[PDB]
Amino acid sequence: ASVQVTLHKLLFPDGQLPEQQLQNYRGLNDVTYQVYDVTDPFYQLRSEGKTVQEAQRQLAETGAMNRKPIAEDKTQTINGEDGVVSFSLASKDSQQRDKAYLFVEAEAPEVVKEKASNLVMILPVQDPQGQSLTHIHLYPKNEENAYDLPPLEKTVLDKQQGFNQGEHINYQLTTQIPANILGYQEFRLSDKADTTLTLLPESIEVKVAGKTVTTGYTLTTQKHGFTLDFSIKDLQNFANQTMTVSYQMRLEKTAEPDTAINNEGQLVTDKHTLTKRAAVRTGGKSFVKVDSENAKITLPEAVFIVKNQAGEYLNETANGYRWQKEKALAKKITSNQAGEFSVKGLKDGQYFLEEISAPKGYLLNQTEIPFTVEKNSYATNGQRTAPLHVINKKVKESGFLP
Ligand code: NA
Ligand code: NA
Ligand code: NA
Ligand code: NA
Repeated sequence: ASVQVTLHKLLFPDGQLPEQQLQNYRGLNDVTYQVYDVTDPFYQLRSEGKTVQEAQRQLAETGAMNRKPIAEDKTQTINGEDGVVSFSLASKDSQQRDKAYLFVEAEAPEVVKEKASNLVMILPVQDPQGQSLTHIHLYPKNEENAYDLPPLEKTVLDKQQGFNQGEHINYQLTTQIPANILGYQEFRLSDKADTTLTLLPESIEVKVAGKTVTTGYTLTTQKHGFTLDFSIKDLQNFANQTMTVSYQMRLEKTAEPDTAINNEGQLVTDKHTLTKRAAVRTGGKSFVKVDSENAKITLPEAVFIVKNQAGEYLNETANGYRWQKEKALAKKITSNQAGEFSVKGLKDGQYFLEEISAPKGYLLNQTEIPFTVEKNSYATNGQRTAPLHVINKKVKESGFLP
């Protein structure tokens, strides 16, 4: 003749166990309980004059010492209830005496700060009306460690020189999967960027500890951002580990130099929304074509191409700029009616103008003209930075000889 004893292990947040004083607990798996038969010491104490309660409290303290447990099992999910473990136990002994059992929480997950007290059960267990129960339900209560809300970092890789229009910019969102992640009901990472950044959808990789995360999320992408929705149950595998989301965005040709181009990362849980900003920039340089004798004389129709230190030529593609070796594919910049022209959408560096076509009445000089792109070489908060003078030498004493 047996009793079934079911333990429903509960976990409460730090400082929130009911003794410490709604819907703020969860079942906890992987808690090992041992059961000890304490029938003998129970009846000894009773014969010695101790009350039932007195003996039970003593047994709770000393009953496991020098006694091998008669059963051992772990809590697990049973019928969609987490933290369950059940034991089938004899009601009576050889002498026909109602038995007594001690339940000890032997080992428990890292999240537990304080284990449940030992439970001593003296059979028969009765309802308030004195009817013996065959199925007995206990609710041992664990206290959880204090844990922070998960952090967020948005990071742009190698961003100190800015970026060329067209360049594939590498980003990372980093967070820490908390130890108490099973306590959460929602975990979402998202990126949203200015319209001057276009997301490369196939670039999105989720890694934990350097290994790719295969499943456990949904992904939704737009032109300028995305959303990762994570299964809470599947995050448990990554508890206490760093998760890194890698992706790329292309900087578009609409990207103005010396403007903050913004993105915003977001971590959304049921508890809080955390937001992190990052920014990238591109660079430019303004020029004015002038006469070598009178700088107030500005010259239209001067035509230039742009070279880098390797001698490669700036080419314009559909989606940005590229450094290539064919001079025929070089983008052509032409001085306008006020002699003005600019180069926009370059990362910091040393570049050169090469004149390919001179204004009417001026000498062609093909000598490379050095210029520097750096923060604020184009503008400062909307205000344009003064143009570099490019001097042209007039055809010398023209109209004197045929
Ligand atoms: Na937490
Ligand atoms: Na990347
Ligand atoms: Na997309
Ligand atoms: Na400028």
